[PDB]
Amino acid sequence: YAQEKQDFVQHFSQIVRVLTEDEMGHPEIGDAIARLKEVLEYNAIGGKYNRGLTVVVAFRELVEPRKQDADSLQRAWTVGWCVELLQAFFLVADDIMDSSLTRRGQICWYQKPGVGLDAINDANLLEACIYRLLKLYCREQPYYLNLIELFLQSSYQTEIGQTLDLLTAPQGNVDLVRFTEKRYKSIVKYLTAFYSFYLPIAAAMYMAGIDGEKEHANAKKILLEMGEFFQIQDDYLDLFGDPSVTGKIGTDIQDNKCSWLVVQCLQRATPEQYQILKENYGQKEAEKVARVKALYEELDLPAVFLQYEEDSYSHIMALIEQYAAPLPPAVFLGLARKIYKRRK
Amino acid sequence: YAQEKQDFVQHFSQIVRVLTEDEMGHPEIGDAIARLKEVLEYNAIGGKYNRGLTVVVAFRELVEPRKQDADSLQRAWTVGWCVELLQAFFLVADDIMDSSLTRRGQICWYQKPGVGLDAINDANLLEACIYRLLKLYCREQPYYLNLIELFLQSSYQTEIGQTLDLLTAPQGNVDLVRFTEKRYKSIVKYLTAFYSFYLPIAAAMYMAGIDGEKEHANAKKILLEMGEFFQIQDDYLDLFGDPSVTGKIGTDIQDNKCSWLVVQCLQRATPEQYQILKENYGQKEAEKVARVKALYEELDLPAVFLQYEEDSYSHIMALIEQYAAPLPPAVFLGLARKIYKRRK
Ligand SMILES: O=P(O)(O)C(O)(Cc1cccnc1)P(=O)(O)O
Ligand SMILES: O=P(O)(O)C(O)(Cc1cccnc1)P(=O)(O)O
Ligand SMILES: C=C(C)CCOP(=O)(O)OP(=O)(O)O
Ligand SMILES: C=C(C)CCOP(=O)(O)OP(=O)(O)O
Ligand SMILES: [Mg+2]
Ligand SMILES: [Mg+2]
Ligand SMILES: [Mg+2]
Ligand SMILES: [Mg+2]
Ligand SMILES: [Mg+2]
Ligand SMILES: [Mg+2]
Repeated sequence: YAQEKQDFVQHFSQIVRVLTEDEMGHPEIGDAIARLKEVLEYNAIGGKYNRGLTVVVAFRELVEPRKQDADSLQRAWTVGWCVELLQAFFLVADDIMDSSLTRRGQICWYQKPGVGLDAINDANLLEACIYRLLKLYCREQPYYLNLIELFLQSSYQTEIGQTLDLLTAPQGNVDLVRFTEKRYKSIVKYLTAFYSFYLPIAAAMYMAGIDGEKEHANAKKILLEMGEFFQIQDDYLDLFGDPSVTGKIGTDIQDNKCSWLVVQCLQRATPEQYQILKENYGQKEAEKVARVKALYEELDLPAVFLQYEEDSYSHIMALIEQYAAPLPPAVFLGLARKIYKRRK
Repeated sequence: YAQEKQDFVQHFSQIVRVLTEDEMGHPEIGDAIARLKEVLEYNAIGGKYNRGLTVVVAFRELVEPRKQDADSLQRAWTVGWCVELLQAFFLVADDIMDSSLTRRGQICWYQKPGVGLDAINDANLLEACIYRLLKLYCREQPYYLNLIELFLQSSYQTEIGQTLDLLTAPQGNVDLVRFTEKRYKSIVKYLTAFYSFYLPIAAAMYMAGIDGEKEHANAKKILLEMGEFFQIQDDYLDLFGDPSVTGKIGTDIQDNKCSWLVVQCLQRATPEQYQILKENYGQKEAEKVARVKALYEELDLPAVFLQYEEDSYSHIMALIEQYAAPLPPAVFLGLARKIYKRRK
């Protein structure tokens, strides 16, 4: 797996080179292009590259090796990097809105001295780079428009998910009544499940020439369920994770977020425990945040998570057995293995 | 002209209706859709609608009236509203980054209590709505991909212009040496000239089936020059404009912006006057901002602007005479008339 990763990261230098080549033809925007490189180098590198690697691995498993030529394989890891750019755009913006401190083992881009809210445009430039690369490498391809629409839809989906997340998590207002299982499943479906799990497999499918409605609908049933689990896992790691491993500091309690943990807490809270949560949740005070963590540990939520993860993996495996065909089960199995029991 | 405007604004209620119809099929995202309507109602309404109206007026002048059917005309004002959505996205984001107080006669969306930096996602949703409308009304059209790429390119262009603007205007740092005419022309070309003047005429050209490289290149020569003047006019109105008319408070001096006014000031400043500008520019202090305004008025920059506007209009008119053909000169003349001597 570490060999798959290294080949993918080795292509980033050319991705930057092609995206910052504009300085030759237009020396006037030289500084802007130099800032884009700085934004690319900081915000697209450091992660696990699960989405980008999924595009590359799913492409090799869906396309016949006699068809996988040098150009065809370059297009596959360029689209992989396009998904990594979509990730970069989403995270730079989300770290501002969530008032987060760290990302991928370093300070958040907006928290850097000399950046600040300029990071909003930087996030937008990262998004702009997807369509630049799609045009430079896939314009003459039959799946060109299908990939453009798939990335556009992925953006709208996450942004609607982001609207739901932000409306359920108001700063200064107690929203315990909206923290339900039905609300949670609606948020994470749009917010994470589509771009993190459906988008990479669907992009590799369109590139393989699998554009069928039924085929895409079947992959979606598995992948949207995989995405729900991945977000539940991220919600657990925000509180019970190790920041040296995760590369980020948790803010869900301070930010009044509709975390899977608070949904589970409210399902098992006594009237007394509900007031402890009402009085201490969604506030900046360290002592208040510590009080909520103590209640989660008291309701044995880390073990509730361990049981969920076991039942969830068995459900996703049952979904692979039901809907994988005619695609190789390894397509969905490889991604499932890379996220199950994850600590990063 | 006021009759052209009223018909265009009357179509906004249907634009909202089609974009917020998702609540029927998906009641789970109801609140998110309700927030999108609130974002659309606040941020896409209030302006002069020059870009949206340009798409509609240029379409009727380029397409034969026997071909202008009910569906064909609906597609024209939908693409007009798509340009107004691109404007909304840019302004919501720019008002955060510029730390502006008002927009279109009301408080900035991000300055609204309960909104704040959530406005970043709201800006992104406005951008998402362009491609939603392009898909719902122009997917079966021969110019579909051409319009998608034209809006994508318009975004990258403005965002690169925005990178240049923000890098030349650092908070806390004296950047008088970079405030040159060559730097100014580079910023506003990418930042404003492409999306505000080229994008509306080019979209109406593609819809009329005029996709020729030479035809688009010729319109670009006129329109990019028109855009340079429009930004110069906006830079003048930031200081010498009336906020009841403009609907916005100026921040260029406080924000250390490479304004056309500071470029002209530095070209006419004595060594003594240069130090007055160096000591008082780019700071929040009201007295410091007032000192810079006094120097501009002392160098007679409002009259320097009046002479520029006269020479600029004659240059753009000469460009219409050179490059309008085979397009009707009214296409470029109508837009020129709507921005020349502007106070809004
Ligand atoms: O990495 P983070 O900040 O923990 C997160 O997962 C980031 C994110 C951004 C956009 C879409 N989905 C997740 P969040 O939702 O704020 O918990
Ligand atoms: O409306 P504003 O804020 O005066 C402006 O024109 C807004 C704007 C946003 C995006 C592109 N071009 C202009 P700016 O450049 O900040 O002076
Ligand atoms: C969808 C959510 C959970 C955001 C972060 O995802 P990752 O955990 O995949 O972050 P990176 O690997 O890209 O750094
Ligand atoms: C390109 C710049 C100068 C931003 C504002 O343009 P407008 O003056 O056209 O603003 P609205 O009419 O859309 O409100
Ligand atoms: Mg976050
Ligand atoms: Mg978030
Ligand atoms: Mg999280
Ligand atoms: Mg501004
Ligand atoms: Mg600005
Ligand atoms: Mg201005």
